[PDB]
Amino acid sequence: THLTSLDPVKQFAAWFEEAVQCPDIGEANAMCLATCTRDGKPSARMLLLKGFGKDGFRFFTNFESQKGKELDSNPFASLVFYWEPLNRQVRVEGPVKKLPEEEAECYFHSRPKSSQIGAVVSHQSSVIPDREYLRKKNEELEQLYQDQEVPKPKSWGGYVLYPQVMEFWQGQTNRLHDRIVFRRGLGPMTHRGEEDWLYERLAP
Amino acid sequence: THLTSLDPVKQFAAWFEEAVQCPDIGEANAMCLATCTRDGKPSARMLLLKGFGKDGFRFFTNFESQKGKELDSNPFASLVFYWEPLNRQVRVEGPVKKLPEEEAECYFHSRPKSSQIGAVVSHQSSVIPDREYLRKKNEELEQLYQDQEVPKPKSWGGYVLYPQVMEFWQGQTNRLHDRIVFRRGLGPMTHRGEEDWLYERLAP
Ligand SMILES: Cc1cc2nc3c(=O)[nH]c(=O)nc-3n(C[C@H](O)[C@H](O)[C@H](O)COP(=O)(O)O)c2cc1C
Ligand SMILES: Cc1cc2nc3c(=O)[nH]c(=O)nc-3n(C[C@H](O)[C@H](O)[C@H](O)COP(=O)(O)O)c2cc1C
Repeated sequence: THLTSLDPVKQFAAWFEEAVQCPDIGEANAMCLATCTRDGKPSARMLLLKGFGKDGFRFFTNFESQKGKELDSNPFASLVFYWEPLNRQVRVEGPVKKLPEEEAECYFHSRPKSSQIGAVVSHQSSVIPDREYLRKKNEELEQLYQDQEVPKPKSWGGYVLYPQVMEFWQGQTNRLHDRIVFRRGLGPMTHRGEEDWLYERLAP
Repeated sequence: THLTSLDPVKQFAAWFEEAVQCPDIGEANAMCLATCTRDGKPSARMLLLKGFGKDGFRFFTNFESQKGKELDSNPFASLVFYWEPLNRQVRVEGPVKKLPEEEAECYFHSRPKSSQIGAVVSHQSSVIPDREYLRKKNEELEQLYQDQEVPKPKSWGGYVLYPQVMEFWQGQTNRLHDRIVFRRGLGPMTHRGEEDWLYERLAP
């Protein structure tokens, strides 16, 4: 194996720490979120991990965006972390729950005022006429919210992905990449991890 | 807009060139491929772009892997290119066609012998007992194929994604990210690109 922990959330923590300390990785928490329609049309985009633990992986967005519409209709997702300078990939699959509105509100107000105003101004993924449109509306909302709290948009909040599958991939120069996959659940190549996790090695 | 071309495949080419010339990007052709089951369970993983043009985006894999099973069942995919040092993202969505077997064979034999043997040895995403298993089988196949052509596995080949949607995202320090989305297909904020493409600007 060559693992730090047989709890894959703690293995993730170990790798995440190493990615944060790597000077050649800009945002260690950048990840690709894949969603799809119930009818099976996939979509995917980058966003930032904003909290993780036993309960899973947290991220925030406008619920009226493509990703929010798909998660609300079809609450299953996949994440990919790719840390090229360390030749490492982490894949996560699992169901998603929307975060309580109180938790989203508290998180929203912990962010810089410019980010809060950014969320108000931008109906994420709606059509706009040009660049200047955005700059102008942002400055008008800056005026509106001088010395005042910015309210969280009704359409803004978070989700938590509860992991059911987690794969750790370490690339190798000889092409025989190390892949260790954890799944929640015995064959001779299948092994018991912590809690209800099982793990096995996969061919690259 | 701030674009090089209103054909989004040529816009992609322009950005791809800039990513290749960036010394802080290791593999400019690394991309995240999102697929899903017909029933709407998404999955996603990194792989390499291996050709692109008017017909679309080409990639190669074992058809018996998760991605191959999903594409064969449900031939729709999404790609994400993320070039952190340039603060750029490209998203592509479209249908997939499997490449002709003759084209796959010719491509397979153009690769280094070690890569060809790697494809034979590794039933991608099947379970294996340990690291040494892989090293040993690789060396045995090296013996078998000394001074001899390696046959392409029946289960190995490629796919081409024909783009229907392409988004170009340029991150900005002020958070008002530039997003220009091209779709194949008139509102006042929707514009004609080349061929059957339309484009518009989206809120970040
Ligand atoms: C590094 C990076 C991080 C991002 N983080 C987020 C985020 O944390 N939340 C978010 O809503 N969008 C984020 N985006 C923007 C998304 O790529 C996307 O433009 C947006 O969320 C709309 O996606 P959708 O239309 O597919 O739902 C990020 C983009 C980049 C490049
Ligand atoms: C940078 C990078 C490039 C990769 N390129 C490929 C590839 O080109 N073809 C491929 O089959 N797997 C590639 N992989 C491995 C995939 O991440 C994955 O392990 C494998 O294809 C099996 O995926 P699946 O089980 O989801 O189908 C790559 C991994 C990394 C980190």
